Amino acid sequence: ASRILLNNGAKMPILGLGTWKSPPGQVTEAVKVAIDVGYRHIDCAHVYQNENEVGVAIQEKLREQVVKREELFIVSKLWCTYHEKGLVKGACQKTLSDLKLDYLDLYLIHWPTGFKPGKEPFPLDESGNVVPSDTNILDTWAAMEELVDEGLVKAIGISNFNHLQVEMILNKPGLKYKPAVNQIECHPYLTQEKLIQYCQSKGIVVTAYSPLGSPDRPWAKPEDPSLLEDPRIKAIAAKHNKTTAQVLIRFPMQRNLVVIPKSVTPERIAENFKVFDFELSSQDMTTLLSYNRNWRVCALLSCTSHKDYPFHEEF
Ligand SMILES: NC(=O)c1ccc[n+]([C@@H]2O[C@H](COP(=O)([O-])OP(=O)(O)OC[C@H]3O[C@@H](n4cnc5c(N)ncnc54)[C@H](OP(=O)(O)O)[C@@H]3O)[C@@H](O)[C@H]2O)c1
Ligand SMILES: O=C(O)Cc1nn(Cc2nc3cc(C(F)(F)F)ccc3s2)c(=O)c2ccccc12
Repeated sequence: ASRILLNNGAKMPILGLGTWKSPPGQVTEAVKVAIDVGYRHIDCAHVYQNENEVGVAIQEKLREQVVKREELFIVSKLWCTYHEKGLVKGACQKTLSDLKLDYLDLYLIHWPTGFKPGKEPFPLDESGNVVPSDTNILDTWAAMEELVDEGLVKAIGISNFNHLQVEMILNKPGLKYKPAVNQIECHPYLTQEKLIQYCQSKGIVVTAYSPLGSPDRPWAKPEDPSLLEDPRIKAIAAKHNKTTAQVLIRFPMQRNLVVIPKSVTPERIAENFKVFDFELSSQDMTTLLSYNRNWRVCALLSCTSHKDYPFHEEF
């Protein structure tokens, strides 16, 4: 099926469009093309500095009568510098304003780490370290809950949380809403078997980000592994007369994950959606899981001393 049931009763499309590193000069057209070829889920964030332009595209296609708001599933995330209770509603309302929406379908705590409040999204000290804020995960969760109760968002969730951090929330006395989603990096080099098992056993939906290995990530090194260029995956793709990207997108769908590949190239936006017409075999799946190397695209070294850094724990 094309959508997965969340803990709030709403249905979430399992295939969505990613928007990190989509420039404002091209993301409006990306989203318009996306909606035209069938995407209904768009993954956004204030830190991506392009929510206005995403909002332009959504607004235009509503006006064109291509889709209705109820048909769309729009996600954004609360950035690290806004974890203070008194800053959360404002941050959410900035996102809604920019996206020209009156609600979000899902709002995530982007990272478990709070950063020093201010205009700078990555506040560093003079020696390179991120400057933390004195906020904690549960106070931030409480403030996210408030957004549901005010109707600004229909569901809340988390992202880049390890299983101990998820459990902190689950075990919160007087919890109001359980997280609906944990969005994490996931691809054949970082297969996340244990955290996926944990989350699914708790009734939390997992979204896989960077499913193509984020080749456009700004800190890529020539020597890094390259998923789209892996000859082993290319051979699985050839067998199915599909591209490597289609295989990489289909792989998490068959693990009962949501997946959010990013592109601003119209041909690829279309190509990437054409993944509901074939199945990977049991052997394909096994083979792709075997490529795990615990290799993360997303893990800023300047944050490794933060008290809440998520990736010291095994999972
Ligand atoms: N929660 C978080 O912390 C977090 C972190 C990272 C990412 N995410 C979300 O997940 C999304 C996906 O991750 P990502 O942007 O890191 O990377 P990704 O989706 O793994 O890879 C995107 C890269 O692949 C290229 N690409 C797309 N389709 C292709 C195809 N069919 N053939 C060849 N190349 C193709 C894109 O190029 P073009 O765009 O130039 O076509 C871009 O360079 C993000 O955009 C964001 O929405 C969330
Ligand atoms: O955020 C995205 O969606 C993409 C993303 N990822 N990263 C790598 C990061 N690694 C982190 C690690 C922590 C940590 F929790 F681990 F401390 C906290 C925050 C971050 S940002 C970035 O540096 C970044 C910069 C601008 C826009 C998007 C991103």
